[PDB]
Amino acid sequence: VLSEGEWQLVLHVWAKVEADVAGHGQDILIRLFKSHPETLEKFDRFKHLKTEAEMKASEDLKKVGVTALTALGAILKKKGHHEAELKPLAQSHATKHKIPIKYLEFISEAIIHVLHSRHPGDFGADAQGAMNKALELFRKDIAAKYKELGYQG
Ligand code: HEM
Repeated sequence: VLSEGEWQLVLHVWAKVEADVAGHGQDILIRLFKSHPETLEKFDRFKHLKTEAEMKASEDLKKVGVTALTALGAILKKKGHHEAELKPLAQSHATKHKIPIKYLEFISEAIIHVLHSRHPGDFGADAQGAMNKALELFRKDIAAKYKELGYQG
């Protein structure tokens, strides 16, 4: 789907993320909740976290962010060959915790924002475009897996 060069840009910036997955995850979740406050309602264990510092101090929130970025990293490393990784992720999102595709767009925006804020020299326009294509592919294929399970996303 993406060119080999586009995948290399995605995986180059992802290696920078892996220097501090927890901190990237916290900043991504905080940015998501600030930009799109409806998304915080999907996390009932976080409703008492009122400030950014409270969110950064919550080991629970940090672990949730690492779980999500670890799954995304493994998917991105498959360079589009990711059916076996998306099926269980679609199930985790489409049953009891219905996560709309729009919310995956919102977190994709937060991912782009945080990667650029932390790694501008490794995440210029071509790298941003490549990451956007990779996340668009992720969301398109998740949406198809949602539908197979009976969830229209
Ligand atoms: C890059 C995007 C995302 C990835 C890769 C991701 C990944 C994951 C993974 C791996 C799990 C663990 C499932 C399990 O262990 O069975 C999970 C659970 C969950 N995700 Fe996501 N997630 C993403 C985005 C979101 C968003 C945007 C929301 C809500 C706005 C969300 C809400 C949840 C909830 C509610 C759960 C289960 C309960 C919990 O962890 O508190 N996820 N996600």
